[PDB]
Amino acid sequence: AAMVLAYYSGYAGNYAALTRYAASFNAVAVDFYNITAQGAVTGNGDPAPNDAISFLLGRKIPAYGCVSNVDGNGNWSADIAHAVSTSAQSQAVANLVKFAQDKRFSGINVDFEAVAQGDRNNFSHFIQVLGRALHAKGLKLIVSVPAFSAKDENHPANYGYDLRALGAAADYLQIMSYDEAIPAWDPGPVAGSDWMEDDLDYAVERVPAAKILNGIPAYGYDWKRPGDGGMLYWKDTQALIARYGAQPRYDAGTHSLTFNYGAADGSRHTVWTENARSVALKASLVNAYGLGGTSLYALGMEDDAFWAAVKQGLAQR
Ligand SMILES: [Cl-]
Repeated sequence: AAMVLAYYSGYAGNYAALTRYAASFNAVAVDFYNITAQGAVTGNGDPAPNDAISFLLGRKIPAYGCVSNVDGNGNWSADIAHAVSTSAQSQAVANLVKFAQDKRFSGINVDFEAVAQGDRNNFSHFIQVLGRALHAKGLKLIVSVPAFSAKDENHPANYGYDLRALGAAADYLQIMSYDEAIPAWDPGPVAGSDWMEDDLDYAVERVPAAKILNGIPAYGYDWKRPGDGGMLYWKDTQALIARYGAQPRYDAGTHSLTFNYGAADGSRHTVWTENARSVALKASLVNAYGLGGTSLYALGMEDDAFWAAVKQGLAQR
């Protein structure tokens, strides 16, 4: 009975995908909300997703309010995470609980990114208190965390996340096992299976596996050159291959698809993305590790073959 958590966020085609694929996922993170440094939950600038929430209630699909520490400029804010975890903790915890109640959410997904390394224990404590408060009301807690293994656990980007502590408090950790490479960096696998398995080994040693969700992207990246690239949605991969007549290579060691092409401006692009084999493989890791399930980022980027591959992999024993 694996959880199959879809992300409903600010992307074109989101609602069409939510409704088209509602037999494929069985929980949704409704990524429409921010929290302030005073602990108040707000909208994120996009229209309130009240239609999506109503749809999910009618389908009996659990919905989680996904709340981010994003400031008024649209930037991840270490300061907001610090404040919520310390001075505004009591307000934030109560407000998150009431927010879930008000919206008829089944729980909260805390998506706090750029947590400062100095806030490791503060953030763990916030999640402990929040988990107890949600549980006291029959609600659940999912915490989204960056994906890493021991070699990088002390990196400034990762040390704020104590998986052992977070996993003991939350119902699930949503391990963001994607963005292994990003446009700002050198080209490479975005969700390589070797890296993912290292990350999952690290997580399940520290957290009961049934409380872990892995993460599978419905996208890859297209680099013009290192540091210069853009997102390529799953649904657009085949058209791009066809536009340039590219011959894609399956990298078996990382279960990732790559290809190159020469653009009209003379640059040689490099794409790393997924195919059906790689998505099924990454979903099959739920059974290989005894995970609680998987998470897919995000609705609106995909087509029917993406969800067919997720289904196939989840059924692989
Ligand atoms: Cl980037």
